[PDB]
Amino acid sequence: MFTNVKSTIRRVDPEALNGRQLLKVVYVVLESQYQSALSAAVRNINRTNSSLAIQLTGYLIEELRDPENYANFKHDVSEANLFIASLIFIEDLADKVVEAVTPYRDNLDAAIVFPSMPQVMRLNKMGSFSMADAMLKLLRTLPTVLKYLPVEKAQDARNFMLSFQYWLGGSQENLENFLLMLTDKYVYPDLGLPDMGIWHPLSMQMFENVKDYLEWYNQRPDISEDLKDPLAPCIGLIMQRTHLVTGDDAHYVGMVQELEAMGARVICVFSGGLDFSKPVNEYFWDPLPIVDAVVSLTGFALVGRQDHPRAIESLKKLNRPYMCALPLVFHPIQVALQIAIPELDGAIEPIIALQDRLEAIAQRAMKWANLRKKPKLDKKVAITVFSFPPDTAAYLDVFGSIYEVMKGLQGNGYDVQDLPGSAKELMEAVIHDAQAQYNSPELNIAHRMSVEQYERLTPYSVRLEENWGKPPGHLNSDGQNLLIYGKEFGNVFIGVQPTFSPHHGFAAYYTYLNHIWKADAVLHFGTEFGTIPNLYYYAANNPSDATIAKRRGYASTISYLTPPAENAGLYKGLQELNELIGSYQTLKDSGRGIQIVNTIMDQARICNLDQDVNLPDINAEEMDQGQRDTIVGSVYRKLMEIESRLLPCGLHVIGQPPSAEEAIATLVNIASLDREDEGIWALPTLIAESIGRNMEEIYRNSDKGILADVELLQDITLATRAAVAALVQEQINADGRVSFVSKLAPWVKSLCDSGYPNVNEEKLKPLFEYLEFCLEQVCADNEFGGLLQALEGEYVLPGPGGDPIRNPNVLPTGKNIHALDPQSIPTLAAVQSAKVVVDRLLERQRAENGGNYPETIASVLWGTDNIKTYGESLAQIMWMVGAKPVPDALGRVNKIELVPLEELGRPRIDVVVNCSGVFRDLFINQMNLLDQAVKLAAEADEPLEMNFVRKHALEQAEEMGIGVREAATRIFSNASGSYSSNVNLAVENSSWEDESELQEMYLKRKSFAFNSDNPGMMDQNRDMFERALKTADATFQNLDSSEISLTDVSHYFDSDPTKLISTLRDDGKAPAAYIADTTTANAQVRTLSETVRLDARTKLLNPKWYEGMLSHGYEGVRELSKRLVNTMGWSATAGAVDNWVYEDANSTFIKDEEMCKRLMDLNPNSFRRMVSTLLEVNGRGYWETSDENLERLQELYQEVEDRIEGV
Repeated sequence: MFTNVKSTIRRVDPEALNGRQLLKVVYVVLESQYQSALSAAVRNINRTNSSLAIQLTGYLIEELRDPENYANFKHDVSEANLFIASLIFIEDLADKVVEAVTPYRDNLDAAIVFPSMPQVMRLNKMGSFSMADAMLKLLRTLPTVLKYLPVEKAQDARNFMLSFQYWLGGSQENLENFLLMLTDKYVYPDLGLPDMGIWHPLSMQMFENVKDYLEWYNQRPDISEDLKDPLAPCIGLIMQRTHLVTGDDAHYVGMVQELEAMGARVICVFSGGLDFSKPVNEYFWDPLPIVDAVVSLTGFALVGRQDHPRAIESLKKLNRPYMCALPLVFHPIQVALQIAIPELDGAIEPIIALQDRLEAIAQRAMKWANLRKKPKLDKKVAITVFSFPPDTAAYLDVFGSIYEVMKGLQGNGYDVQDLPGSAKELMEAVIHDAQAQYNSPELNIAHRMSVEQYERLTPYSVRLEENWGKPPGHLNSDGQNLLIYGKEFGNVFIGVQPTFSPHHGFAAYYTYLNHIWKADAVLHFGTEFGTIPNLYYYAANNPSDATIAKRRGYASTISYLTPPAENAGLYKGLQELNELIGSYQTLKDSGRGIQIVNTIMDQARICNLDQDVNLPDINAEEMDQGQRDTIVGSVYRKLMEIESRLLPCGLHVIGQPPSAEEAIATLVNIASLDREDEGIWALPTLIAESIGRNMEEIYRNSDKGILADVELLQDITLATRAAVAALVQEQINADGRVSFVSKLAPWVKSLCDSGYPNVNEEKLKPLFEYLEFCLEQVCADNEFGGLLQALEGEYVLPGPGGDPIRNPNVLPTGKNIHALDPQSIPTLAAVQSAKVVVDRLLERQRAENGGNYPETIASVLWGTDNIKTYGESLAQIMWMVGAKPVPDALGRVNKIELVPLEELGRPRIDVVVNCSGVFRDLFINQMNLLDQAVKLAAEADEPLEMNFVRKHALEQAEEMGIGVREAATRIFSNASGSYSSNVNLAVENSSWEDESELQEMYLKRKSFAFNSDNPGMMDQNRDMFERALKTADATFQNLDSSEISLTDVSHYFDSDPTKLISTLRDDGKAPAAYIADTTTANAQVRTLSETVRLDARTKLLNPKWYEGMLSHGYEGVRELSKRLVNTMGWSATAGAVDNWVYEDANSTFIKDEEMCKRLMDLNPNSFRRMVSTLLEVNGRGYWETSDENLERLQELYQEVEDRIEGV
């Protein structure tokens, strides 16, 4: 007592309760320090806390002998909210404690036992928490316990660790916090109770600089020397100050512990603000970065309106992998709005107990860090190839590109052994005799896997066995072993998975890369659905798919350019006709201009242009002046559409960018679009302005077939092509000496030479400045650069995916491409362009239906076109029901309203909206707006003949016995987690008897109804889907681009409900099928037939297109069969394919004995597919052709099966 202060007082009461909640606390403890510190904390809470009072009774441990005392202890525990004990090691009395407590443990809101004998510790109860030097062991253990628990139950264990950290401190205010925290969280929950810096769960003080943190970190006795080493892997985490201040941070703690148990040094930064660049710039450096990889757990933009330009400059300085995990990891609209934001920051995404998620994020961050740590000549780089031999519009020469990547790797000190002589030699090394000259094509076996090795290393082996049976099955099997296909080239491994629950072979391949070959990175090409980094080379023009990869395969999506587009051109009968027409303005001077129009109409009829122009059977002589001109103008504008269509006619090799010359066509169309955001006008607008001419009036007069305006347009086009060619030629022969040739000219010459010498040079000045910049970005070679950065463990510059021509900022390529803020669309320009398209679709549908508006239009929505047009197609569906999106103060589109009928000037058209799975994934927020818009239309107090949504909904509501709003259900997709109608799979696998099977699985798979009134529940609603489709007068889609057109991919046809609707309608009528194209300044709304023809004329049956593709050899043939297989698709879904398309395909590729043998010799597998397709479209009833043509194909299929399979 001389040396240690001891109270005579056991019990502390509040003087006056004053209607406060009374907390009852009972302690038994060894140390008088802790007795008098608790008593002090209670008297301080009692004297100041305006809502709570605390009653405290207790005993030092040895005072529990007197039965006087032990009675009162038992009594006090009866009535007690909270029981505390610490350092109870007297076995005698430990049991006396347990006897008194365990009876009322059910009764105690909580009981906290710090290091005592294990009988007493068992009493621990803190919400869901129990037992299910001495003081620091328990502390340092508790973080290791959190992963095994669900987040609620981690939080209770974190509360016990926070309550312990308080006790150890031992301060009067530490203990006030301990009592107030236990009261807030476990006793009376309904009751009140630095701007940035560094945090670690184990230091009770936060740090405000790096040295203070590292100082503390190295002085820790409970870690390895490995974590102290500056050579150690260091991983940055970012979090909101909120969760630290709150103590709701268990998942933050379990993360830090997981990174440490794997021997990562960890730097958690925080901020109460929304500029996480400040903490990043301060604490992830000192100058050099001190971090190998960042994992943001903010689930925000780095810099918040979000500011991406600053965040990008910040993350490029640090130059490390940026990973982000949404806190939600630890509804469906807020998830799709959230995940989108970090993607614009260049984030990779490493995404019941916490274990899975923590372990996943952890392991993936290590592998990204390990990309820095590991030396170049030890790094192992798997490259995986899909569907070789071939039985998206990637536009990728795969083996071409792999070769360039293997060379690039060897030019940069990776261990590439025995790099073959060419792209073909590389292919020869993976697919032995791919060409089937001598023997069967067969795949180089890179390793045989015994069932022993498979099942041991692949833990999920059994979960595949359900329907693929016992390993190794019949696929990628010799009979005993599974077969890993590829060829090792030292530290590079070029793999092949020809085929895809996935079978044992598919698992086995990824088991080899991960656990046996042990790759440090894998590189895929986007042409689908472990811990190693996952790199995709994805087309710059495919943000939507790229985005699905970022979210489904933990991916980083480096962009490559699609081949430099060429004008499709004319050929054979179409060139001949362009000549006849070119001679019509000369033979009008000769007063002869009658019999030529008869000849023009005849050649137009041979080209089958009679289906695209109304070509009445009337001799020219029996027609006036006006309508002879109009017949030519008509045929000539459709010839010019074919000639001027801008598409790629070949494949891309990664790292081999277009020359300045092959970039001119691309630049022509770049030059042909007004840009308000760049304050410049389209060269064609200026050329038309120079003649006092509105370029919109010309387009619409060209559409009408007014010959004068067709010639004017073609003239202005040729003018624009030359001007831009002059600029490109000037920059060539100024051999990169004058850095910007547009600011010194030969393009005012080649405008005057063209015959337009009044082109406002003020406006023209900056246009050609832009074009020259655009030219430089097209020609950039950053593609191999981006893969290097990723493999070094640097941060890849993010950029927008999209159409280069409509948005040149998609250039240059070599970037981790992103979609866009789903709340930034549609824009006022997209909305305005939407109305023009809709007005045009309705005009065309009335015209071919006695002037009656359609009552219902069935439309598809893709993510892809709405990314590239800032929500046009989406906005078209809004305009149909007479609704406008309402952007808020901050420019976010998160509301919608009806437009009054006055303003719409026609009735509200009803809608069936088939949203792709991908549209659902990116833009469920727009699905929400569309469903809100439709239901306002149905509820509207408008005459039914002015509002078809409400006409239909009222009728369907009565038949179905439901409310008008529930009956107005028109927004549909795949079930949550699903994609496509699977009509693409059936048609690729020729595995379907009749159209009713296709149509059946469509109705099963696509009838999941979005509901703005319950967004989480997307239930199947096939009754409503059928009743709505039943009412459809027309089907409608928007073309992505000329490169991703109707025949280039299988998705448009997979979503096509045209024949489905003719089946469901009691009157059996096929809907009119239309396809909008807004890729050029001249928005067309074509028939599906027109559009299929235009693809046939520009792609499959175009020499420029097929010879361009065949100039790349093996993979050339693959592109040909693709357009023919996708053409079959349209026969099955629409019947939109003219018989001549199939005839001409057979003519060009089969009846030409040269071309036929050429294709077969070049690629048997793809040629076999071309023959199957033509035999199939006949076999099914879509192609009528000679018995002779079918006999040839039937032999050719036998010839090529023999070559491929042996005999």
